[PDB]
Amino acid sequence: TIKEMPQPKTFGELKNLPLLNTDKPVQALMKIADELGEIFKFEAPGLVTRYLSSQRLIKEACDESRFDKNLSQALKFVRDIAGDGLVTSWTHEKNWKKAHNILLPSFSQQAMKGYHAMMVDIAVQLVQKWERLNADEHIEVPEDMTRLTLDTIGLCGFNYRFNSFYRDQPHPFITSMVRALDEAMNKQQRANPDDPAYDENKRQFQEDIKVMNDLVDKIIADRKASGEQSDDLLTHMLNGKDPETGEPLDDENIRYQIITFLIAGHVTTSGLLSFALYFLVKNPHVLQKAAEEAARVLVDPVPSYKQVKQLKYVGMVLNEALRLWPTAPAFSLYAKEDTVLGGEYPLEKGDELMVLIPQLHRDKTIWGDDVEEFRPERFENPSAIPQHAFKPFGNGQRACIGQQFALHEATLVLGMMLKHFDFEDHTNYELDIKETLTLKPEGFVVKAKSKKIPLGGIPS
Ligand code: HEM
Ligand SMILES: CC(C)(C(=O)c1cccnc1)c1cccnc1
Ligand code: NI
Ligand code: NI
Ligand code: NI
Ligand code: NI
Repeated sequence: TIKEMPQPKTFGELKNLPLLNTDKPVQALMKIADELGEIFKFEAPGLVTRYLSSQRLIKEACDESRFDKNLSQALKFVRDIAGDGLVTSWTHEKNWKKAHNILLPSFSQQAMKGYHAMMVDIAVQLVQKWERLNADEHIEVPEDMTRLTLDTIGLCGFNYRFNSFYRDQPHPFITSMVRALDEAMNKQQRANPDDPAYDENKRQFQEDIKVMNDLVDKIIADRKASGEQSDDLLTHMLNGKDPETGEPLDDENIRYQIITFLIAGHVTTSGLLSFALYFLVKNPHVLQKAAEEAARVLVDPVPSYKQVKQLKYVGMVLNEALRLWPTAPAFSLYAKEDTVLGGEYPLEKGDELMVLIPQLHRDKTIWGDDVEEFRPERFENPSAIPQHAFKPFGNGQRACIGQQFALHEATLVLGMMLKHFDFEDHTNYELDIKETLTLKPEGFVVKAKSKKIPLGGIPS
């Protein structure tokens, strides 16, 4: 049964473009979904896409034989930063599967066990940072989470210490990255991108890329004059070869993956931890139930790998935070061939789809009407959830390669946070979600009273 697909207001030649003229476009989209329903057509000068919001339509979109990963307009712009790295490369593109084969061992199970000791190294620094604050001082939550997450991927991934906790301004890499990513997001609303009104923007962009590449230069150089070295993500990135082709990555594609993992390896994880701590202070009974598990499981000066894997309610807290606000709010898909979606919406070949993940996670036919409420108990049994109902990490072979990395780090750190501190909503923070292609609550500050529980010595 063919259906006519709804479409919001069109402003003439600009079509639906002026609707996304906001600091918060994803949220503007979610409200559009609330009016228009399962699916709606969205076009602008350039191309057309279709935003899905129901589990009914998305589980069909997640069929890898009917649909493949599409680079949305945003990704096509991010591609100017990350090139043909794992994130911004097409599925059937040369360097994707090549690097997918080379780098997947770096996120294997015994790769994770290797990262743990270093993950704790940074986690301790976060705790001690807070242990050493004065009585009056506030904790800027997303700022410090970014320090932790960036330093973790920098150390675990490349054996490079950003030393973010030795700076009270963000690292030069961060500032250039945020500007470059904000530019990619801002260029979407740009009528004539090559209008000289944005020469000013293109000049700052070339500079931010200079700064970011200057750091990749440091990482590769430090590895040169080393002799340990040894076996991390950069090691595979430099020496590994694709089994199917017997080829290593270019001198060029390597630089793209480093930039890819320096950005992707922290940008969304920082948001998750921030959203988790936000919901916890806004829901104190949840906070204490998780604080108990933290105190119960973590019985040593430093958490072990097994102990992190036993923080089950904490993991649920993280998953529920990812439900309400997936810090990677969307991914795109294209029809491999002609097909029908849900037996109602006929798609041509190459037609583009957008998975609106926060609205998917609010599907009342899956979760009930208490969708906006923060109950970690939804995930107390994983199998209870329909397939393709919970998609904070993408789908299929294009799903997040660092999903376990993020979740292990986030659980470990949140576990130590709850073992060592109580938390006060010092400002009664009104949630203000900042969008930079990713979701993150800005202006969020808390206060921590230490439980005076000692730490220990860092492993290896
Ligand atoms: C809460 C944390 C994270 C979230 C919510 C998240 C989300 C996602 C999503 C939605 C995708 C799909 C992209 C698409 O389909 O267009 C993805 C892919 C990817 N992510 Fe993550 N991610 C997280 C953490 C990480 C970490 C820690 C790393 C690296 C250490 C990472 C690196 C990547 C890479 C390289 C891809 C593309 C891989 C491929 O297509 O072969 N992400 N992620
Ligand atoms: C791919 C995705 C979703 C993303 O939107 C992205 C990628 C690079 C820079 N900024 C955002 C992402 C972001 C962070 C971690 N993994 C994936
Ligand atoms: Ni029918
Ligand atoms: Ni104060
Ligand atoms: Ni340079
Ligand atoms: Ni190896």
